Amino acid sequence: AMQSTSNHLWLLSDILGQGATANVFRGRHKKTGDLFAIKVFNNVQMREFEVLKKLNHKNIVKLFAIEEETTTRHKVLIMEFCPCGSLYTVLEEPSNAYGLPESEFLIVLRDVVGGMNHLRENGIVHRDIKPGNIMRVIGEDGQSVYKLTDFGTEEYLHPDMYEDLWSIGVTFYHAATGSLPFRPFEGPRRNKEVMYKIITGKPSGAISGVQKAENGPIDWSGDMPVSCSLSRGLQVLLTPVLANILEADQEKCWGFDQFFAETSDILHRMVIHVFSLQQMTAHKIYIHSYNTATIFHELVYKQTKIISSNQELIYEGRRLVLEPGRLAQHFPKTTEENPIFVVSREPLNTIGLIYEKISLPKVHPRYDLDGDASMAKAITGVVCYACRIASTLLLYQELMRKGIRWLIELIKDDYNETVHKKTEVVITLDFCIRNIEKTVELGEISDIHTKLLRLSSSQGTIETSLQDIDSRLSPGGSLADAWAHQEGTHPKDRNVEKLQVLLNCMTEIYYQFKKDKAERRLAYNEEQIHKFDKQKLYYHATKAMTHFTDECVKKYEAFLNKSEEWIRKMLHLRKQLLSLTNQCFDIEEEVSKYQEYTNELQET
Ligand SMILES: Nc1nc2oc3ccc(C4CCC(F)(F)CC4)cc3c(=O)c2cc1C(=O)O
Repeated sequence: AMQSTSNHLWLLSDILGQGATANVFRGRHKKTGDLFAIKVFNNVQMREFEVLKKLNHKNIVKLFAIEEETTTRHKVLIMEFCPCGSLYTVLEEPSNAYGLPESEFLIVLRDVVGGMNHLRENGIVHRDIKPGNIMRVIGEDGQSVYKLTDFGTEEYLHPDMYEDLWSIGVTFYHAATGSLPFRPFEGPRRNKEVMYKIITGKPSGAISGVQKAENGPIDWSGDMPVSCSLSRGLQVLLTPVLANILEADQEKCWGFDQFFAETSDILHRMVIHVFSLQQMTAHKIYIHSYNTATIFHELVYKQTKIISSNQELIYEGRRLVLEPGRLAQHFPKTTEENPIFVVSREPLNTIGLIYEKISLPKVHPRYDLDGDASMAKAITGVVCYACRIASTLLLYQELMRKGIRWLIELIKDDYNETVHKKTEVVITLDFCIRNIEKTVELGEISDIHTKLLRLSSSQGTIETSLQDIDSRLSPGGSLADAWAHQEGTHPKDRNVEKLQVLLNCMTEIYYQFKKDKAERRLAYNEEQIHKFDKQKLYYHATKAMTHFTDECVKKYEAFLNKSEEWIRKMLHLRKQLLSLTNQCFDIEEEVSKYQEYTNELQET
């Protein structure tokens, strides 16, 4: 049994969304077979609907046609089908439990801004903008395309409306943290009066408010949480956009013009991957393609506290000199796995990766379909976070090995250039100390030898202290990079995939418990499968956390502690080689004062 139209038909079982106004079924066309989103209302229109047909934009669900159902003669809207679901469906997946991927987050902000801007050009106010109103379609290139459609909700209401840019800030915060900005203890339900008190608390610059105890305080914060998977350079640019659109004061609200301007400023910036080799931290510099390298070094300082003049950059196994006027679009293309390593002559503290240390929540024995579903969602998102951090720690070590194996070659290049200047001074020394012996009033020559022999003696001390450094940059010479290959984790250990196997099992059990919650009750047979897999959900999470801490973190902290020592020994050798090379330049000119002095007397 199902309803039909002159051109479309849909099964009642293939129901998509169920709302107060209407329900949307997944239907097909009678003549083509193409899938459409059919909207059948349960219960002026002929004009406001045809004006929504001509609305053609990439970030707007196309309203194809308006037809009348056969049996009930109900107005039916034929809308574009979005097989991936809504943004809320995307945020329900455990991989996005603590925030969307950074690239996926930029697609959301681009489509949402690009969609409402087209709606403002036509003059349509959305009133309610939530992840449920933002559909997801896969584009012809494989990247997601987000669209608006339903043009509210309790959690996304303005404080004055609780009694337009507000719900947009709550959506972006939810998409970036994987959680809501203003959450009471027992959730926005019976603590609804607390939720209103949280919004009327208007801390202006702060964007979050977590009541971690029943009827307790409200933990405010102006920055994003540590679990946020966005880069630190993106949080710096995203925080002021939200804080200025999350306060009830229309006097202090931004409006769409300043909002669209500052958001367009973020999307027009290219990414330059920079890995602080001495701090063992990866960064992303959001810089416009027309900015100079001077502003680039400014952003590197604001993210690493490294002075611009001391920033020495490495790329693809060679040094990199950035001209202060070289535009950012002419920089070499960088990835997360091939960045621009930054090193400095000043000593830098070795920090590593900073992440939120979360433990497994306890599993309850109560057979509750809703409880087991909400429990399986949180515990699977925790393993996704630990699986995310594990791959980030592996990347940090692999980036560390390349940056160290490169930096030793860059130092061996500085050593070989010192040898070139040494051979220039040795050749000049010999051809001037012996050209005097050939010609050889006594004080004018004896003073030279007491000075030439002092040069050849101090020049030789450079040679001995140089071949010592050549012995230090040799294999096993108290500075080899062999320990990096024998300390932390490696892709050969396959630790990220060992955690990803247990993650898929936990996600399948989660998706099954998500189906088991839709069914109001289960049969005795299906009930014990739900209980048996609920116990396997704990054994999988316990096996993952054990392998994560007792292998991934221990090897990482052993590699990090070994890295902090090798950095000191490397900074010490760089100061010696620099002094020894400066001791070759000042004596290169000291032999320039004597090569022309007495060797060229005056006589007619
Ligand atoms: N045009 C629209 N297309 C829509 O396609 C959809 C396609 C698939 C799904 C499922 C959602 C939850 C799940 F079952 F677990 C996995 C897939 C939902 C929708 C949907 O909700 C929708 C709404 C509209 C609208 O305009 O409201």
